[PDB]
Amino acid sequence: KPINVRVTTMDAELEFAIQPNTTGKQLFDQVVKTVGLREVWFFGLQYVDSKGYSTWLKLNKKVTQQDVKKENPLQFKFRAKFFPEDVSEELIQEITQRLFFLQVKEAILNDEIYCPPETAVLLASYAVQAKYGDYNKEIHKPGYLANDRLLPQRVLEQHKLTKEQWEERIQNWHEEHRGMLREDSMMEYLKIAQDLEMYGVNYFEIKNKKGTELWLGVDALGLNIYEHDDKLTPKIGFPWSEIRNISFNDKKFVIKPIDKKAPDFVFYAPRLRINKRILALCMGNHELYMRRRKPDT
Repeated sequence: KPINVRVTTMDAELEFAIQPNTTGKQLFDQVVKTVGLREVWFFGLQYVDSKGYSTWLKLNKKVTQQDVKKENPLQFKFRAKFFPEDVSEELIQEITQRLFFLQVKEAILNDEIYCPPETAVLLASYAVQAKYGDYNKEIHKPGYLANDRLLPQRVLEQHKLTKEQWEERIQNWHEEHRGMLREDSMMEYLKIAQDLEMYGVNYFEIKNKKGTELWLGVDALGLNIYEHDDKLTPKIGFPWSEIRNISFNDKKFVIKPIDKKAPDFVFYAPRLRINKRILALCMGNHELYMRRRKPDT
């Protein structure tokens, strides 16, 4: 018999059934269509497996041989897996823009992406403009932002100001966005976010030969090694151009610099589930990177 399935996006829930022989690629294409998004390369379908780990559905396989968590409606989350190099050039459909806007903003708030106080209020202003529209003394009564998650905790737990002092600071900016179309605001937000050091990078905790704890970062432009204490500034950088190739064997992964004379860089991932996760993301970003430069060739 059929299989129930629930798939959510940053703002749209989709429930429907599907035959036991359907593939992820089919499921993905299903959602893609029901929502109307064309720029698909950035997205993927995420699901918790039986043992609780968050996993990306392999499109090249039966959504039933993936060991997703067994529940009445199988649960999936449609999210952006990769990030453009520039949301201006790359994000065209107002739907893709809104989807990316919600994901990133959610990441800012959950302190998943570090963000300074000033920049965070500015980001918040664009968020209210996109939500509430233009400021209106008559409609937007003093405290209209009473129940809105605007700044990431760190910011608030940096007790310089009080709750109401932040709201004002935000309202101050809100007023300076008159006539800003709801779509423009979200794009403004992203133009700012996309420039945060932590923006769009995936971190994996790893170690070198000397058992020193480090941070591996993977993003649009390549890989970065971070000191375990600071995930904002890299300790070593490895742009795509800078690399010869990257070999994965077990929990170990090696970056071979193209500098010929240069030495190999060996790192170890804590678990296998992790090393595989990296390779996937490395390939993915590298692929989109190349597809931006050397067209459908």
